[PDB]
Amino acid sequence: ASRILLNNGAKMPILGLGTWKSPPGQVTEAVKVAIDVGYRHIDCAHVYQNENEVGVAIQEKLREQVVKREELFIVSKLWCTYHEKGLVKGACQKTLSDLKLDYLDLYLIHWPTGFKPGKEFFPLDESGNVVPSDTNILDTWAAMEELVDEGLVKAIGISNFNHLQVEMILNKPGLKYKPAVNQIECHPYLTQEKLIQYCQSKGIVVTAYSPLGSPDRPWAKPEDPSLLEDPRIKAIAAKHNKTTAQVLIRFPMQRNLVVIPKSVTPERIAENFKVFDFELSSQDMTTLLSYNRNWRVCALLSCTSHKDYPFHEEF
Ligand SMILES: NC(=O)c1ccc[n+]([C@@H]2O[C@H](COP(=O)([O-])OP(=O)(O)OC[C@H]3O[C@@H](n4cnc5c(N)ncnc54)[C@H](OP(=O)(O)O)[C@@H]3O)[C@@H](O)[C@H]2O)c1
Ligand SMILES: CC1=C(CC(=O)O)c2cc(F)ccc2/C1=C\c1ccc([S@@](C)=O)cc1
Repeated sequence: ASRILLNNGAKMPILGLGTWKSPPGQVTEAVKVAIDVGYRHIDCAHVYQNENEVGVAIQEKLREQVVKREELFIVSKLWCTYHEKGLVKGACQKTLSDLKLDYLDLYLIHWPTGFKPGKEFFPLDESGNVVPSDTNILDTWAAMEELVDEGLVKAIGISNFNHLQVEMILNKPGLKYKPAVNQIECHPYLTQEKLIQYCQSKGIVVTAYSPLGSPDRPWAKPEDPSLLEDPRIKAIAAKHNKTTAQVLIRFPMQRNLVVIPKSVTPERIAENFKVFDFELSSQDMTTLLSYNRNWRVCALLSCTSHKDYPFHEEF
C-alpha cells in the first residue's frame, strides 16, 4: 500500500529518499538510481547545500520520461534564517530554482526556531548560542499559506514541532491550511508514541526521519549506540530473511508513518526499497517499540535557549 492520503487531498509515497549529507558529487546518481528502482518521493532541504544536484537528477529523469512530474512527490524545507514573513517566498523560490521545479509537493518549516537572517545558516554570538529572530510560528505559518495560494507548493507542513507548537498552529486565528505533515526523528530508540498519537489524532501525517539512527551524522561519538548493529533487531531481521535496515524501514511504515532513509550507495538505495514483500507481526512491532530510550540524535543543542526550542517539552 504505497501512498498515504494527506489532509490536503494529495497522496504521499510512504517511502522516500533522504538527502542530508549526500555529497553533491554523489547525490545526482543517488536520486537517479532511486527513481529507477521505484522511489517517487525525495526529501530535500536548502540547508543541505545539494538541491541543485538533486534537481539535475529529477530533471534528467523527467526528460528521459522515466517518470512524469505528477508521479513525483518532492519535499523541501524553509531554513531557520528565512522565517520572516517577507523572506519565505524568496526562500521557496530559491529551492524551486535549484530543484528545477515549478512547484513543490510539500514545503516544511524545517524547525520552529527562527534565526537572524543573513548568509550564515547558524549565526552565532559569544556564548555558543544561536542569534534568534523575532519571528513567531503563527506569522511564518501565514507566509507558508500564501505559497499555497500562489501555486508554489501543494501542501505545507512542519518539522521538529512539539505537540504544543502543533497546537499553536491548529489554534491560529484565521487558519487557512492545516499542516499536512510533521516530520520528526523516529526510530526504535526514540519511538515518539505521544507525539505520533497527537498528530495522527489531528489528521496530520508523521514522517520519520533518521530511521536508521543517522550513523553518518557528523557529531556521532564512538560510544553512541547503533541501531544497525543492535543484535535484537538483527534477530528480527534474520527471522524474516531481511536486513536490519529493511526492518528499520518497515517498522515506521506499519505505524502509518512515512519514512525517508538516506543513502548514496546504489545497492543500499535498492535494498531499502525492497520492504513491501514482508510484514512484521504485532508482537514484533511491540517488541521494537520496547527498545525506546528517548535517545535523540538531532537535538539542536546550539539552540536550547531559543524561545521556540522544541525539546524541553515532554512531547
Ligand atoms: N527535518 C529534519 O530536521 C531532518 C533531520 C534529520 C534527517 N532528516 C531527513 O531524513 C533523512 C534520513 O535521516 P539521516 O540522513 O539522518 O539518516 P538515516 O537515513 O537514519 O541513516 C543514513 C545512514 O545510513 C546508511 N545506510 C543507508 N542504508 C543503509 C543500509 N541498507 N545498510 C547500511 N547502512 C545504510 C547511509 O550510508 P550511505 O549513504 O553511505 O549508503 C548513511 O550513513 C535525511 O537524509 C533527511 O532527508 C530530516
Ligand atoms: C540536526 C541537523 C541537521 C539535520 C537535518 O535537517 O536533516 C542539519 C543539516 C544540515 F545540513 C546542517 C546542520 C544540521 C543540524 C544540526 C546542527 C549542525 C551544526 C550546528 S553548528 C551551529 O554548531 C548546529 C546544528
